[PDB]
Amino acid sequence: VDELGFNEAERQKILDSNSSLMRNANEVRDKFIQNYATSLKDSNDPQDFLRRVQELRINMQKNFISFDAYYNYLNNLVLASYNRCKQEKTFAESTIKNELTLGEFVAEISDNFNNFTCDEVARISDLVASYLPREYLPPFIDGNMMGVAFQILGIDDFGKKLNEIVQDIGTKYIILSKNK
Repeated sequence: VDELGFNEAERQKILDSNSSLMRNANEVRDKFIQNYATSLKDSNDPQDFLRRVQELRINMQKNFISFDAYYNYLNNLVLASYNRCKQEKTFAESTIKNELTLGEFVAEISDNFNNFTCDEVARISDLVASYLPREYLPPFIDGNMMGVAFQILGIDDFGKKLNEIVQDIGTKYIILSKNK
């Protein structure tokens, strides 16, 4: 049937189904940045920058900013995607007699799983990274002080957690793609 291969329509269903955790994420980021992080640009010096980055983190906590939610959004999405492809995968192996044709569908299904999930993790990864707004960074800041700011703002730690999710996508890809 033509409802196999983890279709754009099936993919879109998992986006809308799971879209609540992401509601207004860019407007929230934009507004938080505008109200608390523009002054980073006026930092006097490297440690005054980091002092302002600490205060930014404190303002993030006081405003209940939380990356943990995006963590859950991705897990839910990945799971839901896995659950759809696994079902598709079964119904193809229950419905499709030519082994090579079945490969067609097993490869399409898992390749779209790998790509749909990995792109949503990158989108979320890019959004979380933007809470250290590049456009308000003082001209004297290097990659190393950005590194520390990433760590003080919670971004570095979110990255780790995002890495575990990409790792599970990779294992779910293994499962879903299991040769014929």
